[PDB]
Amino acid sequence: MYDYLFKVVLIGDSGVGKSNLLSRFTRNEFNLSTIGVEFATRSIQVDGKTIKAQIWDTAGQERYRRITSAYYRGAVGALLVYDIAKHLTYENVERWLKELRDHADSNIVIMLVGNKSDLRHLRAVPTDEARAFAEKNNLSFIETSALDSTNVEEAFKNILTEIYRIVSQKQIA
Ligand SMILES: Nc1nc2c(ncn2[C@@H]2O[C@H](COP(=O)(O)OP(=O)(O)O)[C@@H](O)[C@H]2O)c(=O)[nH]1
Ligand SMILES: [Mg+2]
Repeated sequence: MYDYLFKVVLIGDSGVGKSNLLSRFTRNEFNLSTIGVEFATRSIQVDGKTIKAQIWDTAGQERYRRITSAYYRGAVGALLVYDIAKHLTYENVERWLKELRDHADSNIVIMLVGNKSDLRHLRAVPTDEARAFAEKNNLSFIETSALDSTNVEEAFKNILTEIYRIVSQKQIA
């Protein structure tokens, strides 16, 4: 029973916490076997509507750039994740963002997610820097800790709400 079914993909370098964002949001689980791209669904309510989120994650193909255009196909949202404690994963955001815009559809809602906010002492990516990038690129932005749950619920509820608010206003085209 749902009003909308939104495919949202997690993308970002290996080891940034994509899988744990997914497990935290959909199962409230964290892990310190995956045979392919996979998904979990969670229904949320936004504005009196049931939004069924179909949240996709990789099997680690991003270790290679073995991420196919098929993965992005039909995604109306992406959580573009980096690790606040690994600047390279943030440098690589531009590349994923491109890969999105490209292989994904023009109206995709993209939320930039700096994960592992618990790793304060290793912070290599200032919040201001990532926020500024997000703002310039019309991305939403949030920092999460899948470990401590910090902002996980919010990150996904926010992107689903964004997608809902956008799509629900648009007549068929
Ligand atoms: N400290 C900390 N570690 C995390 C967090 N999220 C994920 N990790 C760890 O980072 C590693 C990669 O996590 P994973 O979810 O597999 O990242 P993925 O490769 O992007 O899917 C694992 O050892 C996780 O336990 C977090 O919020 N904080
Ligand atoms: Mg993973």
